[PDB]
Amino acid sequence: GHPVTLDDLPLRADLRGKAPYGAPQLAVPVRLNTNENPHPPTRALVDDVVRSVREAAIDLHRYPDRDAVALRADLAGYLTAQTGIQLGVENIWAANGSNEILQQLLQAFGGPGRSAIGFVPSYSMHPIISDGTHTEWIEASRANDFGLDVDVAVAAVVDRKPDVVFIASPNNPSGQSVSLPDLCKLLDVAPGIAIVDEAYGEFSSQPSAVSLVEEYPSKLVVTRTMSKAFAFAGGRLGYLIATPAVIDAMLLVRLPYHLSSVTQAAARAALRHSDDTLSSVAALIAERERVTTSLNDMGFRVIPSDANFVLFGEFADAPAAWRRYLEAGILIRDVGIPGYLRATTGLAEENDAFLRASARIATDLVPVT
Amino acid sequence: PVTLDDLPLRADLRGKAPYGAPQLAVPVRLNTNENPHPPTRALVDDVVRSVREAAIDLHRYPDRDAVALRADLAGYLTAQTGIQLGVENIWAANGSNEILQQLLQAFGGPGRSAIGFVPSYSMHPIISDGTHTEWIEASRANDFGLDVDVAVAAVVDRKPDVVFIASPNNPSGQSVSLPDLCKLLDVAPGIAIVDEAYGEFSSQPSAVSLVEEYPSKLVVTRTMSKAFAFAGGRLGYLIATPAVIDAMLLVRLPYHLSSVTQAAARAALRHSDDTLSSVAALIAERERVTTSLNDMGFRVIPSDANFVLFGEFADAPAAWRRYLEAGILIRDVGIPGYLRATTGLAEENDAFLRASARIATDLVP
Ligand SMILES: *Cc1c(COP(=O)(O)O)cnc(C)c1O
Ligand SMILES: *Cc1c(COP(=O)(O)O)cnc(C)c1O
Repeated sequence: GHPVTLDDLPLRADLRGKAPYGAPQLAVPVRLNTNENPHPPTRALVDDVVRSVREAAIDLHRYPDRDAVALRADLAGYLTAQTGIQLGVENIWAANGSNEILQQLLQAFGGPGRSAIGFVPSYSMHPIISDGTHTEWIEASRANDFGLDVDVAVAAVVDRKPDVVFIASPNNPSGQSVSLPDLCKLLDVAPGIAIVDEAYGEFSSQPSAVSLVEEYPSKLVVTRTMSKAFAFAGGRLGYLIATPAVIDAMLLVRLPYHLSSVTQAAARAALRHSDDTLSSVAALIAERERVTTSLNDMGFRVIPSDANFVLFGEFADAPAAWRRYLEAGILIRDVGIPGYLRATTGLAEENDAFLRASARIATDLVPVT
Repeated sequence: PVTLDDLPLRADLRGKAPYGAPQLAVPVRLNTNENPHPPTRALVDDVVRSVREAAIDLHRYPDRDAVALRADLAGYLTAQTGIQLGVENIWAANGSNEILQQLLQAFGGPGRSAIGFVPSYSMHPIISDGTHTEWIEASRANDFGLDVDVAVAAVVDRKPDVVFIASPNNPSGQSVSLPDLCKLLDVAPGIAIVDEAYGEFSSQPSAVSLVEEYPSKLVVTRTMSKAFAFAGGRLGYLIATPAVIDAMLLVRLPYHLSSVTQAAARAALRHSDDTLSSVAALIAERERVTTSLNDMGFRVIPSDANFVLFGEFADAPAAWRRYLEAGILIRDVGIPGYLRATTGLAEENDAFLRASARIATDLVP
């Protein structure tokens, strides 16, 4: 007769009529819509991953190291070297992407009866994971320049007393880092925890927010990923930096053995080539400034970025423009900001192609006053 | 320094301890139900080669929907059970743990409840708790098997949104009969999750054959951690009507399954026949252990898996410590008078048995 549908299943009412996350598939020539490193791993990196996976592969019949100690120590070491801030294993917690880190953090510190705040436009997954963990999502507005409006942000935290304060720095999708003084103002008033999502920290010209953990150990958690600068999006590894008591809190919410032996071994291999991979950052940053200068030169408004992408406009109709970029063979991202789109910084050839299409597409800019 | 108490942790996480036995140094480990046979060079080479291929593009995000893996999973289980399954019917995640978490997210959670029939699997209450699904218990029979009248009555009475059934059961090893299963499915108002982690060991048909009959209710879970000897890769999956997969897409964290995890697991599946050729030998060992334990005075619950619940100790935790002192690590599952011994290599079973001969003197007369 009729196959059973989702309507026929006893799904939660609060999940009814919702669509799954994710843009539909597209294998088109130029993809600059997810903030991936465009430089594939080097042969030497691939060999080290492979050798580390081969080593662990002989004991696949056994459960992996539950607490992933060696990985966490290697993350501590990388980040110590990277920021001059002294960190060890006990300050680090890892999981399958930042997504899972955020989920774990909201289970421990948000969840039912609790709330989280974001300053918008910011990162799409923050409200989605809040929703997923049944944490109330609250919004306050960034400034007209897309940067933080710190008085508005502070007033909202004071008024609403959210359990979790989200701050993305460099922000996605505008690319702007939050100044440390703005950060400290929020930290001062946040009553629960603050999560500073430093997914783009490696690309940024200002100190890591890990420098502040010592100053705010009962509130501050910093998150990083291996998905962007580290060119390890395929391996799904994110981590957090905090006071050791936060690690104990993660042990209460994490699914035991969440990190596989394969994943732990591969990530360790990626970290042993950190210097090799992060050498790119220089070139990507250069390319991002070349793109920015060229778009500016052509009459586009471009938000200055501290990350590996660019938010730019102002289109009279941003989705129409996004469709035109598509017709030219360029996949960039519509992040739901009226009049703006977000273009990931790619290989030179890909950026050249983005710019060539933008030259033609500049005719759909809002006319000037 | 700040402690966990000084953090603004949820009130309902206070007083809780992290899940997991500390990973101790002992010569014979028979406390987690892993397959004791390491992978062959043929399997390892395939995994490595497949991961190398995946490693070339680690800069890119993986297949979101893990399509080829799910289809291979459907191929395996089709050939295994004779029940025609497609990619349509399969969802995979990082272990049954994440499978269970996702199911509870979609079908359990705040305001809703789950029931278990005890003693059974420790992670069912833990993942219910973790998803804020209320946890309800009804007792199994004295023989550790299901008491179907009590189970059915508790489901009718409490109208749980999720009914957990472990089959074969952990820790008793007992499969739930198809008729008992059908009685609970009939009364279940929401969904029933049949956790079929030990299905490869079981002498009875998989519950997947019932999905056709209860498509709006029945979800079956399976794992690669046990018979499949792939615990280290963390890969679990469910089998259900295609609409349940659509539900999983609403709760899953996008890109939850790494490109590396997908390639490794697909490689392991290409060697399923060879890996699973140990099943018969493991069962033979389990039966030998059972007989030997019986001959020494122990009571052993008949098992349909790769372990044995046995007793009756005057002091089961104390007994667990004797085994430990004797070099043998089994599992205390918190059942007074009983302990759980995984079936391992012949040598390991002999050592367990050898220790069991002296520890027999601690048995209730
Ligand atoms: C891309 C991005 C991430 C990365 O998520 P993973 O799960 O680590 O891939 C995290 N946070 C922000 C703000 C991002 O833009
Ligand atoms: C061992 C076991 C599992 C396996 O869990 P994974 O997360 O897949 O390793 C699942 N269910 C039961 C009842 C078990 O005993």
